[PDB]
Amino acid sequence: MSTSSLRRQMKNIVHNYSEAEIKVREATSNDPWGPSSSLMSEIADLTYNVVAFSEIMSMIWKRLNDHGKNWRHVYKAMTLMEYLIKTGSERVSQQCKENMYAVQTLKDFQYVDRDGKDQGVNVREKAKQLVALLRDEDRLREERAHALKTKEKLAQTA
Ligand SMILES: O=P(O)(O)O[C@@H]1[C@H](O)[C@H](O)[C@@H](OP(=O)(O)O)[C@H](OP(=O)(O)O)[C@H]1O
Repeated sequence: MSTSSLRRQMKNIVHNYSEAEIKVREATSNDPWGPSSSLMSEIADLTYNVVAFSEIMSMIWKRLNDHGKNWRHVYKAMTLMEYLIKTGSERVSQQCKENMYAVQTLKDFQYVDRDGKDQGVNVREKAKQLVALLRDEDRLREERAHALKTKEKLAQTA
């Protein structure tokens, strides 16, 4: 709750995380609500700074390496990546393409919670899609155009 938020912030303070690291953490939290579209736009804007780009990619990597009951860290890190890939600096997709082998290993992520529900299949499902996104240059270009087309329409109508 505000209690998960509180602990998250204390962690931020202890580690002296940057603004970009704080944002990525929030977007990829264990909370059962999705990364907010506007927070995600702020992270996209930060991918054009070399320090913030390094921080963002490093924190995504960390989150992607989580396990078990923290599966939402991994799933949301994939969601964030897909968004950055389509809408941030093109450098994000270049780096993700070069590290495809690591997303590929998530095809075998497993987690069954205490009620016996398979939550890990969510990670496998998303990992397959992200790998299909990265392997296709033409689709990558078409998605980046469509994101700009969206931004352009939201700006002639504002
Ligand atoms: O309660 P525990 O067992 O200590 O486990 C933590 C808990 O799930 C938090 O909700 C989570 O932070 P978020 O809410 O930010 O997802 C945190 O992730 P973190 O270690 O990667 O920050 C965990 O370590």
